[PDB]
Amino acid sequence: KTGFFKRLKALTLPQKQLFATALCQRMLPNYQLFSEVCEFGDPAVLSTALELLWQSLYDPKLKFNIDVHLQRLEDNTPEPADFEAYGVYPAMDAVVAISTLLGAIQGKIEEDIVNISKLSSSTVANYIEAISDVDLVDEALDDFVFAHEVMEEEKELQNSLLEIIEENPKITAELVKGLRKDIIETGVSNIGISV
Amino acid sequence: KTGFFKRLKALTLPQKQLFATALCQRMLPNYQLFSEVCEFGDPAVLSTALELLWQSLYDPKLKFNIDVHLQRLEDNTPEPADFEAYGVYPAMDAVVAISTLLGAIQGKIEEDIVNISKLSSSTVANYIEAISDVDLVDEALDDFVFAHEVMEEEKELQNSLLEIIEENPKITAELVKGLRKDIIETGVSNIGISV
Repeated sequence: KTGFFKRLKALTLPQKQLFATALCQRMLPNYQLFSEVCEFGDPAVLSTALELLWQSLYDPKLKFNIDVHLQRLEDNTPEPADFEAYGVYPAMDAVVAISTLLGAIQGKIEEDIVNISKLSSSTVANYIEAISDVDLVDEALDDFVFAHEVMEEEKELQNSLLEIIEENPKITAELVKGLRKDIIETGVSNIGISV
Repeated sequence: KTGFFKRLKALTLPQKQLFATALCQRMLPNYQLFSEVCEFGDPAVLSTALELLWQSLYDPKLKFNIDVHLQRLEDNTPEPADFEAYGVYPAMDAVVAISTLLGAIQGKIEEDIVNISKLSSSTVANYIEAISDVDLVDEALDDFVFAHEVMEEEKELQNSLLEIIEENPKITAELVKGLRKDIIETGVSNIGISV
């Protein structure tokens, strides 16, 4: 088979944008949980941005002020210096993903859209590695990380998402709706958070 | 409905023993992973003990030297002072569960068998709480812990296991075999470890 990233890069811009939107939606619970527990920020800023990202995929007539959302997103991005709780990290990653995707859409920067894949997977590795405190490196570390079900799920979800998008030469309203509904109805983040 | 622990306590000794054996089997990957990564101990000591616990449920004619296994188990129980890696904790819990169950069988101590439930669930809470570093207590902490899919899975697996045992007035060979096969074929621990 061709490699995951060669396949991701072979997507059209709209296919990439769908993939990355779906991944960003999946991270939301992380921000929600952090915000509630650490009494920081406003999750509605992220959900509003998400709804506009979904609509951008349905509705070619859609226009909105990206910069104002980027600014609100940044205002709601926490500083790790300010929190002892680990949740600051996935929360930051969630808002920063949305910001990166909106910024990439604005600049038609396909690389950044593709890299939302790595952001999602790194959040999961960092979670696993946060606790572990092992001395492993390189392939041995990789195997150790993948022995954890949450990482295997990350891999499986990103692959399954890629497969459904790639079997469709163009994105369709039904495809966008169905992926959004699936992600939102599961309501479990890339690191297993549900609010 | 009646409470989980009232229902667990209402089990017969053999029903309890089955429940606890199944939970101990499920923890094995934790010991295996730690042992391999931290180059400590011998997982075959735990799997040998497990196979004898399974056989004890099939075969009323079965006898063996419990104390010698208890001693081998203790020889293979790591000291947290000796390891920086977090895995020492679930590994310890895995071997200590098996030791507690064998000890309870030897003394017909139903309480200790029932408490294998708490050992299993605490391993999962400690894993979640290890990373989190939150200030929450009491019910708020409980809700925070249950927002993590691994804990919800722990609850669901322990309930489902209890339900299948409790709907059978006595344990049967088919029941014991089927639970063992299910747990071993999944090969995912209470904290999501697969080797």
